[PDB]
Amino acid sequence: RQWALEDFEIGRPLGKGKFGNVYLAREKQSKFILALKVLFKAQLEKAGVEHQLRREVEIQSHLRHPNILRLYGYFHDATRVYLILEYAPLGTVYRELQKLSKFDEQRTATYITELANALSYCHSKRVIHRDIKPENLLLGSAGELKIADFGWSVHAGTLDYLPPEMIEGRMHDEKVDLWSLGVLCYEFLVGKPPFEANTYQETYKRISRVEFTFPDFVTEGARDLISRLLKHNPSQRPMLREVLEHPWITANSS
Ligand SMILES: CC(=O)NC[C@@H]1CCN(c2c(Cl)cnc3[nH]c(-c4cn(C)nc4C)nc23)C1
Repeated sequence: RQWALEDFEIGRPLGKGKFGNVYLAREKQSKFILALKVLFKAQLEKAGVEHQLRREVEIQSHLRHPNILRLYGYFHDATRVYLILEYAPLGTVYRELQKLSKFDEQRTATYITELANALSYCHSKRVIHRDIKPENLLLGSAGELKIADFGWSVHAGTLDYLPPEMIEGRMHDEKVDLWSLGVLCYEFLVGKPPFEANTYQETYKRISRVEFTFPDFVTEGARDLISRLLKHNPSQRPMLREVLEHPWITANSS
């Protein structure tokens, strides 16, 4: 199905980035509500990201899972490239995080469960996300989690969510998402990433040395899971099944 801009009525902007803006939109005939990502070919070309975008589309349009944001298709005109995406009605976990400041163990463990399932699927098709962060986590009509960017994803910057093996330029596989999963679990419970610093160069040393601390209110069950996920040695990180059956997950998820 080849598309065109004239098929859509454009609504409010949902996000304004440098690559481009994403708007609420409605296809005219079906009256289908969706999200339309508008990128500038010029702004694209001048950065040479024209490659992985094609890889982003190629990968995302093939993935079908309830916890992964769906890509319906795309098209381009004379001057722009448009990405037609599933619309997540409840916004980002990011905004949810800065409203509620922190999450309870129930909401946290539920997000981790949904995330692990989405990743397990992604890993089954040997796709790693690499850029798993709260602003890439969207929420569905039931408040379910939906992973939602793949513009820096491939087959097997901002340091906060990256693993030591990735920042130290080394070799990396599916185990990098397990690290990110731990960073998120911490952030969900605490309100900020475990390795947050005021400089890039300092966040680098925190990650490279695995230097994080727990505030008093983090329970042992959560401290244990996080400590298992945040291992410098990728091989020592738990499999997704082991995360899904962790006592603290089992006790608090839904
Ligand atoms: C920082 C930031 O905005 N990140 C999100 C990107 C922008 C829109 N994106 C969306 C995409 Cl790609 C799809 N659906 C969305 N729904 C929303 C939204 C935001 N609010 C406050 N309420 C709703 C509903 N956003 C999107 C991705």
